[PDB]
Amino acid sequence: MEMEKEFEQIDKSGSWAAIYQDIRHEASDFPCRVAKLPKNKNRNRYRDVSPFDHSRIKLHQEDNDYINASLIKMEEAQRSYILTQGPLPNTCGHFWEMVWEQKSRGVVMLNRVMEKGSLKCAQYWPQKEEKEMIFEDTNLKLTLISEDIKSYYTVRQLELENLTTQETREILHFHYTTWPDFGVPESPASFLNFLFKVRESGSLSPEHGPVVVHCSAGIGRSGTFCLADTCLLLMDKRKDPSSVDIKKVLLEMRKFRMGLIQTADQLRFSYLAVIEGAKFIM
Ligand SMILES: CCc1oc2cc(S(=O)(=O)Nc3ccc(S(N)(=O)=O)cc3)ccc2c1C(=O)c1cc(Br)c(O)c(Br)c1
Ligand SMILES: [Mg+2]
Repeated sequence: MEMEKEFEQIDKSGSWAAIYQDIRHEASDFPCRVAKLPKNKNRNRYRDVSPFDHSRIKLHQEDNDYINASLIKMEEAQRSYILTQGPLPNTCGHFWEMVWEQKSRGVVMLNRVMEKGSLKCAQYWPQKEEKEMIFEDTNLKLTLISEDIKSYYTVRQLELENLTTQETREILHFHYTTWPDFGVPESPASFLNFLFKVRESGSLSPEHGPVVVHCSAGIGRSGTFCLADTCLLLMDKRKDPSSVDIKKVLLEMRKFRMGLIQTADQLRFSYLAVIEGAKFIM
């Protein structure tokens, strides 16, 4: 498998850091002027992780349509994803407004609320059925309908209600809970299983709005998820699957949101997931 051979060549030459730096250097650079406006200071989690202006998701509210989220539109693969930061104490309402307005079916969370002893995002969904959440600023109700805790992930059914119209929708929350505090998973086995569990649910499908993906910053683990998914989809679609170049796909995705894949380790892991995903397929 051509990409496997490249993988093995980089391993042997110990050139993961160099390949990764090359991607960093070639990556797109677009303005994030809205993200930097003084009034949006409290809507951003990380100073160095902002959505580009051209691909940012706009809230359908008048005056301050800003949320730290980007639409990644993969034309050839015919897949779209919304990558966003983990919600802040003051942006949970915005987060669900976006889910509502973008017509998303699924939310993909790749972090734990607390990792390395620090808070990585707000507790933005209800943990108990009888204790629903109301987001007064965006007039939305959120109810935990069911929860299925598995080994490497937890899937939740949530009901999102637009209080203005009393319209309701079912949202699936796919929560990968086993990404290690340091480095990356030893085997891509569980992450691929998880990705295919998300696929199974219809959350990535054309009949729904784009899936909403986040980790703490919405670029590292999040990038890995969308990158693996897109590469595998392209391998199924093309007459020549060996033509799928992960570096090129990653560079295309970076036209839509900065920093996707934060480390050389994450790049290596992304190759691994794509290689093993293809081998399983087979
Ligand atoms: C393609 C998705 C996928 O890729 C995987 C890769 C591994 S692996 O890392 O352990 N590698 C691997 C395992 C087994 C084979 S096999 N059975 O072909 O010899 C090949 C490769 C494990 C599990 C999976 C795995 C799945 O769990 C999975 C889950 C669901 Br739901 C699916 O519908 C599919 Br198809 C696959
Ligand atoms: Mg209970």
